[PDB]
Amino acid sequence: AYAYMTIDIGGGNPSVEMALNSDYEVIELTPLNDEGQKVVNDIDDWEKTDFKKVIDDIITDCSEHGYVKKSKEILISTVYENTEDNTYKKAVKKQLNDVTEKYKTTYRMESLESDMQTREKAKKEGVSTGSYIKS
Repeated sequence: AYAYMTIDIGGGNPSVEMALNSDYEVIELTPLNDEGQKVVNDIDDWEKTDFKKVIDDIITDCSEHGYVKKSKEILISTVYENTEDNTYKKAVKKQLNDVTEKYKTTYRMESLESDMQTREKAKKEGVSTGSYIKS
Protein backbone atom coordinates (compact mmCIF):
# COMPACT_ATOMS: atom_id res chain seq x y z
CA ALA A 1 0.00 0.00 0.00
CA TYR A 2 1.04 3.61 -0.50
CA ALA A 3 -0.43 4.99 2.73
CA TYR A 4 -2.61 4.08 5.72
CA MET A 5 -5.55 6.18 6.96
CA THR A 6 -7.24 5.29 10.23
CA ILE A 7 -10.57 6.77 11.28
CA ASP A 8 -11.67 6.61 14.93
CA ILE A 9 -15.26 7.63 15.56
CA GLY A 10 -16.40 9.09 18.87
CA GLY A 11 -14.49 9.11 22.12
CA GLY A 12 -13.97 5.37 21.64
CA ASN A 13 -16.19 3.25 19.38
CA PRO A 14 -15.67 2.17 15.70
CA SER A 15 -12.06 1.98 14.52
CA VAL A 16 -10.96 1.20 10.95
CA GLU A 17 -7.81 1.49 8.85
CA MET A 18 -7.90 2.41 5.16
CA ALA A 19 -5.00 1.28 2.99
CA LEU A 20 -4.63 3.52 -0.07
CA ASN A 21 -2.88 3.12 -3.41
CA SER A 22 -1.01 5.68 -5.55
CA ASP A 23 -4.34 6.99 -6.91
CA TYR A 24 -5.69 7.77 -3.40
CA GLU A 25 -8.13 4.84 -3.75
CA VAL A 26 -8.98 2.51 -0.87
CA ILE A 27 -7.57 -0.95 -1.58
CA GLU A 28 -7.81 -2.42 1.95
CA LEU A 29 -10.44 -1.73 4.61
CA THR A 30 -9.49 -3.19 7.99
CA PRO A 31 -11.72 -3.07 11.09
CA LEU A 32 -9.81 -2.76 14.35
CA ASN A 33 -12.67 -3.47 16.78
CA ASP A 34 -16.16 -4.98 16.68
CA GLU A 35 -17.98 -1.71 16.03
CA GLY A 36 -15.61 -0.96 13.16
CA GLN A 37 -16.43 -4.43 11.85
CA LYS A 38 -20.15 -3.66 11.58
CA VAL A 39 -19.38 -0.43 9.68
CA VAL A 40 -17.02 -2.09 7.17
CA ASN A 41 -19.57 -4.85 6.55
CA ASP A 42 -22.16 -2.20 5.61
CA ILE A 43 -19.92 -0.14 3.31
CA ASP A 44 -20.57 -1.10 -0.31
CA ASP A 45 -18.20 -0.57 -3.25
CA TRP A 46 -15.18 0.78 -1.43
CA GLU A 47 -12.55 -1.15 -3.41
CA LYS A 48 -10.65 1.16 -5.78
CA THR A 49 -12.86 4.03 -4.55
CA ASP A 50 -11.49 7.48 -3.74
CA PHE A 51 -10.86 7.69 -0.01
CA LYS A 52 -12.91 10.86 0.50
CA LYS A 53 -16.05 8.99 -0.59
CA VAL A 54 -15.20 6.05 1.69
CA ILE A 55 -14.87 8.50 4.59
CA ASP A 56 -18.33 9.82 3.67
CA ASP A 57 -19.75 6.29 3.82
CA ILE A 58 -18.00 5.48 7.11
CA ILE A 59 -19.30 8.61 8.84
CA THR A 60 -22.83 8.14 7.47
CA ASP A 61 -22.83 4.51 8.61
CA CYS A 62 -21.49 5.47 12.05
CA SER A 63 -24.24 8.08 12.48
CA GLU A 64 -26.92 5.58 11.43
CA HIS A 65 -25.59 3.04 13.95
CA GLY A 66 -25.63 5.68 16.71
CA TYR A 67 -21.85 6.08 17.06
CA VAL A 68 -21.71 9.81 16.13
CA LYS A 69 -24.00 12.80 16.58
CA LYS A 70 -23.46 16.48 15.88
CA SER A 71 -20.44 18.11 17.62
CA LYS A 72 -18.83 14.71 18.30
CA GLU A 73 -15.23 13.86 17.54
CA ILE A 74 -13.65 12.22 14.49
CA LEU A 75 -9.93 11.39 14.56
CA ILE A 76 -7.98 10.66 11.38
CA SER A 77 -4.32 9.68 11.23
CA THR A 78 -2.21 9.20 8.11
CA VAL A 79 0.97 7.15 7.69
CA TYR A 80 3.06 7.15 4.51
CA GLU A 81 5.09 4.19 3.30
CA ASN A 82 7.36 6.32 1.08
CA THR A 83 8.51 9.17 3.32
CA GLU A 84 10.14 10.78 0.27
CA ASP A 85 7.09 11.13 -2.02
CA ASN A 86 6.25 14.67 -1.00
CA THR A 87 3.97 15.10 -4.03
CA TYR A 88 1.70 12.30 -2.78
CA LYS A 89 1.81 13.68 0.78
CA LYS A 90 0.86 17.19 -0.33
CA ALA A 91 -2.06 15.80 -2.33
CA VAL A 92 -3.35 13.77 0.64
CA LYS A 93 -3.10 16.75 3.01
CA LYS A 94 -4.93 18.85 0.42
CA GLN A 95 -7.67 16.24 0.20
CA LEU A 96 -7.82 15.88 3.99
CA ASN A 97 -8.33 19.64 4.31
CA ASP A 98 -11.26 19.27 1.88
CA VAL A 99 -12.64 16.54 4.15
CA THR A 100 -12.26 18.45 7.42
CA GLU A 101 -13.64 21.65 5.86
CA LYS A 102 -16.68 19.72 4.65
CA TYR A 103 -17.37 18.48 8.20
CA LYS A 104 -16.12 21.32 10.42
CA THR A 105 -19.68 22.44 11.23
CA THR A 106 -21.06 18.97 12.03
CA TYR A 107 -18.14 17.23 13.78
CA ARG A 108 -14.97 18.20 15.63
CA MET A 109 -12.36 16.88 13.21
CA GLU A 110 -8.75 16.03 14.07
CA SER A 111 -6.23 15.03 11.38
CA LEU A 112 -2.82 13.78 12.53
CA GLU A 113 0.20 12.40 10.66
CA SER A 114 2.32 9.56 12.06
CA ASP A 115 4.80 7.02 10.70
CA MET A 116 5.18 3.29 10.06
CA GLN A 117 7.22 2.92 13.26
CA THR A 118 4.36 4.22 15.41
CA ARG A 119 1.86 2.17 13.36
CA GLU A 120 3.69 -1.08 14.22
CA LYS A 121 3.67 -0.21 17.93
CA ALA A 122 -0.07 0.43 17.66
CA LYS A 123 -0.49 -2.88 15.82
CA LYS A 124 1.34 -4.71 18.61
CA GLU A 125 -1.21 -3.13 20.97
CA GLY A 126 -4.08 -4.21 18.71
CA VAL A 127 -5.39 -0.65 18.25
CA SER A 128 -5.45 1.96 15.50
CA THR A 129 -2.48 4.23 14.88
CA GLY A 130 -4.65 7.24 15.69
CA SER A 131 -5.91 5.81 18.97
CA TYR A 132 -2.30 5.09 19.97
CA ILE A 133 -1.10 8.71 19.86
CA LYS A 134 -4.24 9.44 21.89
CA SER A 135 -3.15 6.79 24.41
